[PDB]
Amino acid sequence: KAPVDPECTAKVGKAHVYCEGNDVYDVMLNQTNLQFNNNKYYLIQLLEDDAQRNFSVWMRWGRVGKMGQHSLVACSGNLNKAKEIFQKKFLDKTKNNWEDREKFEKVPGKYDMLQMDYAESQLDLRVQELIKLICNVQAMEEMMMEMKYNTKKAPLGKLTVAQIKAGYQSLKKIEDCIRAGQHGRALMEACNEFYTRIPHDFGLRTPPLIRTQKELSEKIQLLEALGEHPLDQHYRNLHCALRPLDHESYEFKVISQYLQSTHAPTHSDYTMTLLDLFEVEKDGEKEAFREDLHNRMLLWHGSRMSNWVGILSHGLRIAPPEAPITGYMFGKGIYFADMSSKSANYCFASRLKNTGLLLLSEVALGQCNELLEANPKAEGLLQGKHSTKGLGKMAPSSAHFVTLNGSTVPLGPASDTGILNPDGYTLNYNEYIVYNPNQVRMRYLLKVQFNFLQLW
Amino acid sequence: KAPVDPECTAKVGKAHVYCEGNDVYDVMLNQTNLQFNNNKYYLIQLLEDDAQRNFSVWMRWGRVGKMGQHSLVACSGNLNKAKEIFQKKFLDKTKNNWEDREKFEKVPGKYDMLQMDYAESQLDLRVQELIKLICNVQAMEEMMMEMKYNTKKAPLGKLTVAQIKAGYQSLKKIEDCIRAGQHGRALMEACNEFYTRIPHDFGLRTPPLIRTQKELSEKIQLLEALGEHPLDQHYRNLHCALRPLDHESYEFKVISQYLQSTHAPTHSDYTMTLLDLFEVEKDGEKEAFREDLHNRMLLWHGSRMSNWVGILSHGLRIAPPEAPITGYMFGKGIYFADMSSKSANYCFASRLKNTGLLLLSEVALGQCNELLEANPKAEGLLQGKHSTKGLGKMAPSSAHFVTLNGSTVPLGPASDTGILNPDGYTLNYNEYIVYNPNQVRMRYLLKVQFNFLQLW
DNA sequence: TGTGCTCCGGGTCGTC
DNA sequence: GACGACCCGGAGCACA
DNA sequence: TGTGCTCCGGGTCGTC
DNA sequence: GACGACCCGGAGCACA
Repeated sequence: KAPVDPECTAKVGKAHVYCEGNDVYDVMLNQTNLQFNNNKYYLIQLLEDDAQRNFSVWMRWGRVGKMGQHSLVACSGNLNKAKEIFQKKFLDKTKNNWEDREKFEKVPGKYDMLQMDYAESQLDLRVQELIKLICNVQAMEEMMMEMKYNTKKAPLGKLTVAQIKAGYQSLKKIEDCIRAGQHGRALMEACNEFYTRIPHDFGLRTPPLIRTQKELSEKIQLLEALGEHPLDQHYRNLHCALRPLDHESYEFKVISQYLQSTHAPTHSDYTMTLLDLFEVEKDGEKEAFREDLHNRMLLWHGSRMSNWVGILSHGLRIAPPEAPITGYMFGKGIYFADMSSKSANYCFASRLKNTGLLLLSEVALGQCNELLEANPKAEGLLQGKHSTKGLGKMAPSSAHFVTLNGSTVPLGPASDTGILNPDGYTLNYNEYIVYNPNQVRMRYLLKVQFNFLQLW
Repeated sequence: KAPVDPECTAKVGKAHVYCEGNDVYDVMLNQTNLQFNNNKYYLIQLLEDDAQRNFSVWMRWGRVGKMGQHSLVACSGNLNKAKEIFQKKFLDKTKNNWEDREKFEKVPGKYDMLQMDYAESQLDLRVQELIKLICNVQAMEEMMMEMKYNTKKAPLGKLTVAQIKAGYQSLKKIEDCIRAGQHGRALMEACNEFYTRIPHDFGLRTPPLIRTQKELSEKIQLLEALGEHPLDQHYRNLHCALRPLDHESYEFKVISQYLQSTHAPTHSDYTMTLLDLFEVEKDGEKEAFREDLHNRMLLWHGSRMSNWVGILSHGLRIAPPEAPITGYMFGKGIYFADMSSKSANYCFASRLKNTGLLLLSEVALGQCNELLEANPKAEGLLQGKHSTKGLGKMAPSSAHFVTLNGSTVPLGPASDTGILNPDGYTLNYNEYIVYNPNQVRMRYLLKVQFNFLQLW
């Protein structure tokens, strides 16, 4: 059932992989160490000629994807010898005995072992063109196909379900220290294990450090390429409810007016056209809200089209303790604006793909700690207060405000606030921030079309 | 006729070295570079199975003496391919095409090619115990035997007469730059060629630089170990005549008296016993002598037992132009003493082998340039004179002199000369020197037994 | 007479 | 040692 | 309780 | 990668 390595031109078809009980003498090793530009494989087999009892040990090895060098060792009838040679080479390169291979343990600077495999829409059309954008469906398809027709996928052979399961472990090992964000040399420790357990053909090019979140996807599709309408069960996992809204309903009228009237004058390189409007209701958020706090406002939050999945799936999160505190003017937290164009800027859309989303959201502010200058330790300066508000040269005025289901909507136009920071950078526009997702109820999700002034 | 490499376990006996016309597909390469500790060999063969027309190219290689690694390449019936592989590898490592191998040329950093071989005394008993000492017969025998029973002699196989002929070329290449004396990195250039053309098993120990004259002999015996009583035809090559002399003949009486009376008082750690006395008559020396010069003296010259062959064979030579002028107080030349123990010191004999020789010799001095201090440029200071005499604190006095066949014998005892060098080293004893072998007639050859005062 | 340009092929180096 | 990559100069050539 | 001592066996390195 | 050498520490042991 385990084939004689087709590269052994001397015993192909004319012999078979000797086997004894539940113990098969055939193995594929593999080791990849980005540090040393190592990406090696080592194959061993124990052969019995079909016709006679002639024995021999076959050894192939080289870089993954190349066929490398070989060694054919003739043992004649001394099988006892062949099993020494086989197990000797196996101990040499694995540092694991052949008899306790069931309990294998990869040694750094030695080879891992590898188990080889020898063998209707239930949603409104508006929500469907939404999930299609949130999950990049046209991409995950044209790329899922590109895997199905990639030969270099399995350069050592079809892997086993178990083997790939280990692929997800070491892939998630990377996922976790990147969802932590630490590239502090633990990215090497973990990536080497994924390339090791999951062979890759890089030719001789040094293998990459898998950092971006996109690269993480390609692998998922890869691993899947080795193993309830789709759109409808994507929606389910979000555990969030998104409902179209009528373009004349009271909410659309007011959320439009808010989006337009609060588009800042200094963000004059584009306008916005509210293509569609969606309600937002996430599990456990109503239960968890701190509705006792006053100064509740419906406020904007924008982000790259690329990231709206995670926001709806696990909610609006805060930076991890790894503390990449560079642009977080007021410390790790959940930022909101009372100008639409302020948050639309963080959608980072392009002329070609010119439709980002915006998250209106009820924010229990409480009493605001109002600050001209920025202080990344601001969460500590509350001294009992419940939010922080960076002050801007411009803001909507209370004269023009309105209320929608108990939250204050700060309709434009914006107006000069006379706020100036003598010591340093003065903010253009307010920036509200809370440090606890319990002060956040995701209430509306705009889908916006961007219109650029420049032509190129 | 060329055997299938016994190390090819898969085709031994069951196949033969394919051959076409006068062109045989079998080769032994070899390269040794002391600089890089390289001592490698490379074997290629082209095989045809006896039974079928199946073809294959066999390649063995590694360090000389080890069996190394191998590559067996199966070509099936595509002989046209096999000859490519064979000739490809051959071009790869020789940088010489296989078709013009007859005109082979070793490239530095590439492999040389190797042609493998696939297949009563006529003298007085006193002169015989003399040649026995001059040629180290007991040694050249017990060592000639040690070669006959040295297996590591030919680690790559029996060489051909032609191959060994090249061994003598590269051996003499060393002989000449050591008979020149230059170790100025040309010893490497030449030695590498001898080890290359003549394989050696050093294990992994870095091969030696062959410097001493003894090492040169071992090789001669080696090369001979790969390819008219002996004593009587040794004598012949010297082209010098050595005749016993009676222990009561007038010469023995006077040469004794000279040897004893002129043994210096400060050389008091030994005495001498004239075992035998031999006349000396060398071809062309009488004809060439400058007998017109006055102040002819019979003077001593001693030297290591090891070197008496060369002195009698080519005469008394002078240092080559390479000018190792370190102990040559008065410039390159032929030195003599008028004290026996002065020259007996340069025999460098040991308690165990305690019999050196001494060369009495007629020396046409002419007018002497007499010098307290030494001047290695003294040959230039003659200004017409024909010899130089370093002055000693002690010398035989003319009162006690005698003449023997027209040369002045300066019989002892020696006496203080009151000679003192204010500026530097004062010589203990006279040191006569001439710069032309035509002022030298080798007349007598003493054989002396040394007797040590110390016991250990 | 040279200047581009590609294509081959060796030399060195890097990985196994 | 076995390959494969990589760098790089020279052969041959089109073109002006 | 440790101190010699040899013998084995891995780790590293060097040559092909 | 394949070997072989070489270095070196630890296991086992005799001995006091």
